[PDB]
Amino acid sequence: KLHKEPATLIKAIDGDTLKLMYKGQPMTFRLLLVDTPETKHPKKGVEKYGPEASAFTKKMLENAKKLEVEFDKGQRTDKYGRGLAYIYADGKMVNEALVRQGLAKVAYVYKPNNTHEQHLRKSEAQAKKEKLNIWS
Repeated sequence: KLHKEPATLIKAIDGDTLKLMYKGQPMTFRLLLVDTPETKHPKKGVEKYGPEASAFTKKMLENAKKLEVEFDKGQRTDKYGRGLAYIYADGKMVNEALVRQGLAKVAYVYKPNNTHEQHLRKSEAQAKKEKLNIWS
């Protein structure tokens, strides 16, 4: 069973990557299972809805009473040293909220880090039925 642990916002970097204070140390975190559009593409630059996803994550985190991190069952860090987790803002999962608003796609899934995959796919299917942002 996954467990939530408290964390403190240091800095939101973009739609799906953030800097948090976690167990006394600053760490970069990457949101599990979702891809938001990039604002820092060396390539494209700012992709479409990149700034939008970015403002959403930022506001949601910055306005929360409480932030919590939830590690999945698999690897907790990627090859870049980023924590891989589900982030909660006052009990609401940031990763689902982004997908529900059409501001992110569900990622390519890598077991066994896939516990909330179906939940997220359900939210993505609704944002697509409602044609929000990305799906519009």
